[PDB]
Amino acid sequence: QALLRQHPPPHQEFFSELRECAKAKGFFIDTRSNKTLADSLDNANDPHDPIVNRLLRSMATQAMSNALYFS
RNA sequence: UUUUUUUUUUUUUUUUUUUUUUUUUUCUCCUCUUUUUUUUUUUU
Repeated sequence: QALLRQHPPPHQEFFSELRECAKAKGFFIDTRSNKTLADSLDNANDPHDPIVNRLLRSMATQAMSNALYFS
């Protein structure tokens, strides 16, 4: 008896086009764990432009799952 | 030196009654365009 808040893991398909565009300018990423997701993200820092990080994490933020309550 | 007479303002009053807002039409009718539908997160 309580009420908790979950984020069940995502699946590859919202990542597919993401990976595509990562596979368009340089960056190699992989999808096996939120640890290595976040790591292989935060390193990629395109030198001659600022928008890249914002934009990439924002399409990443169009990918993922939901947060809903349960007893 | 000029007398006498020719009516006037309809009579009547001591009758019972058990309803009720309104009121009566007008037909079927092509909604145009990046999408699956996004979604955690924190500061109110």
